[PDB]
Amino acid sequence: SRQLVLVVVFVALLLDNMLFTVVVPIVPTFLYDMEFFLEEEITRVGVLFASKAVMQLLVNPFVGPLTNRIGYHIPMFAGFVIMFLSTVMFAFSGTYTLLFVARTLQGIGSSFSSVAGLGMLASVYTDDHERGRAMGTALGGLALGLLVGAPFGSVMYEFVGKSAPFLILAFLALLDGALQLCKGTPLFMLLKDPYILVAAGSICFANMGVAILEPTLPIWMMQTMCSPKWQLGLAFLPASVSYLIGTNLFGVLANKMGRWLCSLIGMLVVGTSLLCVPLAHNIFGLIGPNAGLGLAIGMVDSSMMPIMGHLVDLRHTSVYGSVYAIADVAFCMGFAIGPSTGGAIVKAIGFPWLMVITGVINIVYAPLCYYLRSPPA
Amino acid sequence: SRQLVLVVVFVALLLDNMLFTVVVPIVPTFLYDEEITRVGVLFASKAVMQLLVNPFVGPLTNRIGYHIPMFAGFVIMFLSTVMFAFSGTYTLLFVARTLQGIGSSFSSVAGLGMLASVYTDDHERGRAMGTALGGLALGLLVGAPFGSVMYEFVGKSAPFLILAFLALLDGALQLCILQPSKVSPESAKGTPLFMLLKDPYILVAAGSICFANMGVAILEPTLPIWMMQTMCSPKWQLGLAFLPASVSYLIGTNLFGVLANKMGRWLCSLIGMLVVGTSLLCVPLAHNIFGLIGPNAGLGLAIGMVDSSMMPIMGHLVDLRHTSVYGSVYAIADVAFCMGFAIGPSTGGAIVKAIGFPWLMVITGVINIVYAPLCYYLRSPPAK
Ligand SMILES: COC(=O)[C@H]1[C@H]2C[C@@H]3c4[nH]c5cc(OC)ccc5c4CCN3C[C@H]2C[C@@H](OC(=O)c2cc(OC)c(OC)c(OC)c2)[C@@H]1OC
Ligand SMILES: NCCc1c[nH]c2ccc(O)cc12
Repeated sequence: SRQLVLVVVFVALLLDNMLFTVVVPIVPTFLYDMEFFLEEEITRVGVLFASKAVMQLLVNPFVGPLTNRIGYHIPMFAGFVIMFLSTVMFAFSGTYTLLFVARTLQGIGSSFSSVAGLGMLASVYTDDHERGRAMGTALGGLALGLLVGAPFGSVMYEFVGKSAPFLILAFLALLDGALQLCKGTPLFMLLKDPYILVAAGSICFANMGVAILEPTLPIWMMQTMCSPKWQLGLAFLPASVSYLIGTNLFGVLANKMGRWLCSLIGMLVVGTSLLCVPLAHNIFGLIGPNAGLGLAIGMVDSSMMPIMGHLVDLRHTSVYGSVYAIADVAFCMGFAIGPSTGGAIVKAIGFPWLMVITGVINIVYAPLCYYLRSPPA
Repeated sequence: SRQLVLVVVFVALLLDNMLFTVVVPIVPTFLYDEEITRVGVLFASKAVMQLLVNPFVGPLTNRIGYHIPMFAGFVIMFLSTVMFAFSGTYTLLFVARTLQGIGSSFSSVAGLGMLASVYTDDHERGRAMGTALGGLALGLLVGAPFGSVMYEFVGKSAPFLILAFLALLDGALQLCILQPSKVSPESAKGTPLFMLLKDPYILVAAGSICFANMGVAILEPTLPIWMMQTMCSPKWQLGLAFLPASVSYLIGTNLFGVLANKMGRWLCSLIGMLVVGTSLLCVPLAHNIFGLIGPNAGLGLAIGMVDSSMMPIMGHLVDLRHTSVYGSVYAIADVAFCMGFAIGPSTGGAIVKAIGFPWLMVITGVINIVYAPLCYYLRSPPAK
């Protein structure tokens, strides 16, 4: 039924973001467990975190003709196979080499599942009005999975073991497939104008703060904070709660006070939050700056997503998910460059210099948002 | 007696800054009985001369104390206001403005130095400067309408005669409290100024003050011309358009002088520079007078934040690194103030005719924004 595809797409996006967030506080702690010095391993940790983003990067365009040739269900189903294999590989992983392959399959399955499920949702709903509601429900499921995943893996590692949240995620995925078992202006012309490129760089630089924080904040915590091993994923809860509050709030506020002002203020608070992050000497210090950073990224997304839609609509022709490809290129850009470059930058210089560099980059990029106010064509 | 030094500087900056803004709506209307440029050179005569006397005023405070410079500032302000009251031509009004400049330089350097010296606790010192800047904000707030209504009703010399009487009362108060009759040299030999320009920290703080006050100082000469060119506003609203900046500057300087210590000086300066840059960014987007109360109030709050944060941070730096002599650093701060006040009004029309007002606002705002993260350098400067 029409509701069935909605529930399977909701579950798929939920589990995908859950895997993304659950991999975060397990890898550094798993690395700590075996060697029983992370400055030498941090660069490969960053590469292992960016592998999914880079593989997704090379795999986005190929799904396009593949969707047309063989429909939408089969790419949706194969996404299941890849993420189920990635989940079982994550739980049984004992070697770094296996984990890199699992991250690569995670990227493949995430790209396949996202594109195929969004296309299937577009195909099923042809009423021209409920499509937006269905997309909103799917994105709400994405945000909810983002909120839930980190407390899942962090709490359920030292309490009921290491293979627990991956096995439970695989079981929930198996419930997903049982439910599912029963245009123009290409993106490489839409990157041809300075306005859309500035907006994409805006979203990429806004998300690069959390992208660079994810590989390095847990290792920073075990090196100075001495926090308990169950608290690492809990230490990112402000970045999700404040993100949800900010994204809901600024959306009504955004149009009254201008989208460009929202984006500029969001980048300013992103830079300030990243600067204020490396001074905390205990976990309660991180709640302020991390909550501010989450609210900032929520403001930036809620201001720049409609401005990207307006920019695509006013000059070019957009589709149901034409804005999807541009933003995801920024997200994969950040999650491939920030994690990869971050290991080298923390090996060469300290983590505080990394945070200062990212904050300064956001601050200097902040004045460029004037370019988007009333653009012409 | 530690509190009685704050009330003196509270009234010294009140009267001297009163004559700065009262003369603004009284000189070009009086002279009327290329011409705009000669009028604008009147205003910047204080700003140019005060910049040069400042390097000779700062080190002078070391060798004679702080009382005599403030007494001389009282005398010079008395002479400047009296000469303003009677002079009725350009060459007679230029010397009066330069005299007001020299008096303002004396009063500002001596007052900020004596507040820094008598207030030793850093959090406690962060409050005297805030209230003194509040008195300054109230002075520039009441200066313009005072001169306007006095010139409309009671005459031209009367707003300057009353200022002379208040200056006489200020001199009596100074002779009662401070006793400026002897030259007292500071026991500690203060550091030379040109070593202090080799400190990155002092240069960054002075640059922050200079860029914020350049942002405020560029706006005042250039805003009313753009107003008449674009919105076609009646003349009576011109001075009222800048009132929220003064009001917000007073409120912000009091409030953030209270909390700059709890919230953090570097974060206060950074947020203030960011908000002043953003406010100048949205200033040339106003399509009527009602759109300017917001950004102007934000600009005033930003400048009050940056001023209350960086005003005691200079004393903090000079105590953490250099010797405990405060004349030179606050002389540099007043130099930054006067440099911003000097580049603005003489070159405002030239820059507007060259590139345009919105591009000037964009340039100043982007300069403030990119200079903002350099204030993170002031988080914890190492000691000697
Ligand atoms: C991880 O997986 C993601 O990459 C998602 C998130 C990335 C990032 C993040 N990661 C964290 C990990 C944490 O634990 C350590 C803690 C906090 C965070 C935060 C806080 C900040 N944050 C944002 C998250 C949001 C998701 O993006 C969308 O919701 C979205 C919205 C849209 O418009 C409504 C779109 O347009 C239709 C769209 O498609 C282009 C996507 C985004 O991509 C799917
Ligand atoms: N130093 C405070 C700058 C300033 C704030 N408000 C003002 C009003 C008028 C003026 O000439 C200057 C100002």
